Amino acid sequence: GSHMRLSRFFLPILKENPKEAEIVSHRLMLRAGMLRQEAAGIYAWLPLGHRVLKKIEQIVREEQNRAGAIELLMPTLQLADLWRESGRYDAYGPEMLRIADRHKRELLYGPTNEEMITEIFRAYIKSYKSLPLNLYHIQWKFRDEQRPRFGVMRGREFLMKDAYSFDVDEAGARKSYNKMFVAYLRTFARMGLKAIPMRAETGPIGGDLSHEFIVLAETGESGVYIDRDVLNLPVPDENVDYDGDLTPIIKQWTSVYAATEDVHEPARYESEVPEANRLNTRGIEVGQIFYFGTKYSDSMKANVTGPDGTDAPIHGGSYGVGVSRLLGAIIEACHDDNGIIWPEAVAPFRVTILNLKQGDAATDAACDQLYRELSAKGVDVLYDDTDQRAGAKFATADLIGIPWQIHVGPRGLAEGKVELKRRSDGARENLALADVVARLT
Amino acid sequence: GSHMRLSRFFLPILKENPKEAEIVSHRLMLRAGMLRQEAAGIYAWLPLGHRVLKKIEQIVREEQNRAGAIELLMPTLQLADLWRESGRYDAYGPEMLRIADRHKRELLYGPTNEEMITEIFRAYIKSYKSLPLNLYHIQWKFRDEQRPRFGVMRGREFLMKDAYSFDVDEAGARKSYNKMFVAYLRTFARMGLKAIPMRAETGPIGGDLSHEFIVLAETGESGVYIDRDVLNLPVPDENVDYDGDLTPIIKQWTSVYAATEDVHEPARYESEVPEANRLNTRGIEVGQIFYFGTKYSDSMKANVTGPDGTDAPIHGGSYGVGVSRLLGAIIEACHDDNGIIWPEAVAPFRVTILNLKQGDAATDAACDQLYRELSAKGVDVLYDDTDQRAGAKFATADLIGIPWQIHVGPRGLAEGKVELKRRSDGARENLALADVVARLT
Ligand SMILES: Nc1ncnc2c1ncn2[C@@H]1O[C@H](COP(=O)(O)OP(=O)(O)OP(=O)(O)O)[C@@H](O)[C@H]1O
Ligand SMILES: Nc1ncnc2c1ncn2[C@@H]1O[C@H](COP(=O)(O)OP(=O)(O)OP(=O)(O)O)[C@@H](O)[C@H]1O
Ligand SMILES: [Mg+2]
Ligand SMILES: [Mg+2]
Ligand SMILES: [Mg+2]
Ligand SMILES: [Mg+2]
Ligand SMILES: [Mg+2]
Ligand SMILES: [Mg+2]
Repeated sequence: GSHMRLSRFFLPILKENPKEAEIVSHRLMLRAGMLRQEAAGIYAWLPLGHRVLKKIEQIVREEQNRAGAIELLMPTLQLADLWRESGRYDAYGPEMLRIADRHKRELLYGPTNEEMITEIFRAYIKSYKSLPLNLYHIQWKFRDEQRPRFGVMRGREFLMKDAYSFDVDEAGARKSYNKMFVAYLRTFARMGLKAIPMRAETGPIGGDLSHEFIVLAETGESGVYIDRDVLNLPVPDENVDYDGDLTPIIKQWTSVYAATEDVHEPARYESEVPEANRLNTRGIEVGQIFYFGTKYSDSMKANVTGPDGTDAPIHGGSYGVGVSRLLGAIIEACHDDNGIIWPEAVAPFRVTILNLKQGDAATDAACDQLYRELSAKGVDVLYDDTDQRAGAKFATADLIGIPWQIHVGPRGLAEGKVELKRRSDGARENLALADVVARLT
Repeated sequence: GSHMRLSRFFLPILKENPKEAEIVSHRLMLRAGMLRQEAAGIYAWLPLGHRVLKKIEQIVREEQNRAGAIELLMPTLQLADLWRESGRYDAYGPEMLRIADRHKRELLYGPTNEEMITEIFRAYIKSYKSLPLNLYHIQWKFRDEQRPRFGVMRGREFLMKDAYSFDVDEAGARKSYNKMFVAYLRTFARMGLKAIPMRAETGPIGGDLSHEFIVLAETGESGVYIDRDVLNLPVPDENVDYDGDLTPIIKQWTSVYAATEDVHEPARYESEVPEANRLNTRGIEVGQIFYFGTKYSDSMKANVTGPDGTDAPIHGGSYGVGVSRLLGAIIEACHDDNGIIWPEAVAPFRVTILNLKQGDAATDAACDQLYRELSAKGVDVLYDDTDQRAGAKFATADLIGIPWQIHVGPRGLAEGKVELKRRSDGARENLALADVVARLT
């Protein structure tokens, strides 16, 4: 149970709305002391920013591990020669940040890792009985985005969990796809989000193994066309069996129309969605699952021996979650006039203690008591022990979006009561200060 | 309890001592399926290697936090404008990896973060009442080492925990320095190491505020002179009070002679250290604590308003732990002829189950029983369920360094017994199946 006293913390709250911020999420992240811009599209994560980033990572890691994925780490710097093997060194484009070392060797900050994971695989895996296999990392990306914008939403240095699956053939690769589908539905649900999987841009051989997970939002870049029925589908629980038939689940999700603007078909839209359920809106892309087949295993020669002594290129898929983008996305969906409203699973703290008369021996002594008690019980607690006046303590607390507040002061406390305020709806309640620890654990 | 079955893992064991490896720790990291080179000094962390790196990381973090330091995350790329402020852009030398983006703007992959952290601080901290403040992060660094060597021990892309303290004056900085001294003693102790605080090279302006923490090894790059009594000093428990006087803790560690080749004075060593106690050997620097006073605050005009009423530049110190170097150091100190011997705090798994007849209906059943039950009770458990023969399962288990092994074969289970083997000393015990969990739990 992680714990902090605000006076022992670094949380530089901003009084005014920063003029460089064009949207809510960006604006609130700067003002809640979560983020500092160091270059265009390149940010430092200040303490509170960091805590939520780490909460999000964990959830992503857990749902990857539940689905069978195995975690590694690839370096951020990759050699160009590896990318020359695939064709992509020159076909990728200006988004690639190329680097020369002291010896003039050609490097590049990885924008993605298809070549490097196929290179690691082909070194060690030679048989079909190793497969399916899915390896992932959570690692910093660099895309030299032409016009960085919207804070974490479109940065240059960003965090992606990217996972890549290896299979004998398409049929199997499809099984690997379906695992990730379900893992992603659960990943986003756990963050308080309805990230709807939409049919997305496929490659040249087309087919149907490309989806984008899109959080609905007027201020998003993706144009989207859905049947509203999609927004009410049930999400698999933690006990979903990842070795079984996942088809009946996927079919639930893929049976209602949901296409991005890239693959939308207006004829097919009408003749499938009732005008009643048609929503043409937009959203924020928080992940993407994509089957690529033998695109890298062909040119880089990643083969295995099949179940008939025969050598063939493996079939691949890639799966990406925008981990840092997600802080932006979550704030868009979870805010009000007074600031952030974190889902509990991602909040940097679960509870903040507001001393409403700092120094005063009765309130200080009660706030110390409540602090170490909740602290010792496993609860993530922030104790606002600063010199600030009450109204400032309230405003800061509402702003940084901590799920629950405990209001402690001379009025209620020198009478044996504290106040518990839920951030989500503003629900107030009075409790004896002995009973409140129990309420939260 | 982060549990895994070896049939569903990625652990590419290597039969033959790789030719590229010059020292034990690099050889075993490769053999044990922990590491894979992608360029000189740049490595992918394979699943078992990554798990160790994360354990080390968490220990480092927990100990920084206990001492009161506050975690953020600075980006890997920094502006050259930033380093021109300090003068260090052109002074740092050819280890700095310079990068030009698409708009011709000048960046670098940061080799250290003193300018960046002084820039964050100066944007926000204006008064001495915000001090002392320690901000730190665990981030990937690049240093274009002249000769990358010794695997992870001298990489180019490497992980460091770097902390940076801010204080009003020199007196206050020494206090910040002492907390990190104590935190480093605790950090390295928890890793099963004797990293010794040696007096190290000081800045141009002299003094007694530089210490390298060095784990002795015949083979290391650092030349060290010690009083052997230093190896037996006590390491403060976790209830050490950081807000109080740490001097008597520091004075116990500084009173025995210990110095690196660069500050060693033979005359003073002859005088202070009894002939029998004298020891001149090598070791691996795993950490450094360092005071730089006003070095960055001066050039970058990062002042606070003091208690006397007036403006003055802050005093700083930097404290670095080689997180990734630490896997090489631990293996050097903790191995035998059979492979790695992980201290259990940094070990990738706590117990490995070895099934000695794979497919035997009876022993499969007992292994699963054991696997699932050790999961549920908290234990990092590997179940080697592979189609290997016993002699191979012992060899891999020994090699990868897992602290405990449970040997399970048809013989012992007919008597309702199993073996528990300790990797470190080869201790073994024969006991009831129904009893093995309780010892481990
Ligand atoms: N510049 C960026 N900043 C932050 N997150 C990003 C960025 N680029 C991609 N992401 C995240 O990475 C995920 C997977 O990466 P992918 O390469 O599929 O993105 P993309 O299709 O190039 O994104 P976009 O179309 O937004 O530029 C995306 O779904 C998104 O959540
Ligand atoms: N090239 C490297 N590879 C791995 N770890 C390193 C490397 N350089 C530094 N470190 C780690 O970071 C810590 C602090 O960094 P610092 O800049 O003080 O190292 P340094 O003086 O450059 O040491 P070295 O003499 O090893 O180059 C070091 O104690 C070491 O453990
Ligand atoms: Mg893009
Ligand atoms: Mg896209
Ligand atoms: Mg995409
Ligand atoms: Mg060096
Ligand atoms: Mg050094
Ligand atoms: Mg050093």
